[PDB]
Amino acid sequence: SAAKQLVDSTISGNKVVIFSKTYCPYCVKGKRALEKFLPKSKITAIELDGRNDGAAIQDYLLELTGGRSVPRVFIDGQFIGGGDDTDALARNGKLEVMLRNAGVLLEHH
Ligand SMILES: N[C@@H](CCC(=O)N[C@@H](CS)C(=O)NCC(=O)O)C(=O)O
Repeated sequence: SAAKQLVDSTISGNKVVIFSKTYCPYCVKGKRALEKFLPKSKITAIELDGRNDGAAIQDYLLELTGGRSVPRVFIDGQFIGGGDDTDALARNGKLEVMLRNAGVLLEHH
């Protein structure tokens, strides 16, 4: 399907992806967590309240990840969870490890 192809191609073609809705505070929280390490222009935020086929994309996200809710965050193709999860991973060091492994974050000393 178009929705499946969109999601698969997006997460395999972009290192940091957040499927989002503009109005959702969990999406905002996930974005702010990622922005501690990366600029906005390196975060691929797909707004499913803007896309006409947003519901179809959420349906595929249920198939791929186990849930439909936004956000759904992917690092180098790996689903890492929603907004609370992404914020927790930012705080606990694991997000940085994933971003460095993905080649989009340098060590800074
Ligand atoms: N605890 C979840 C909450 C996510 C959530 O429930 N988001 C709402 C929007 S505030 C949602 O997806 N609603 C259903 C929908 O938009 O389909 C997280 O951390 O991401």
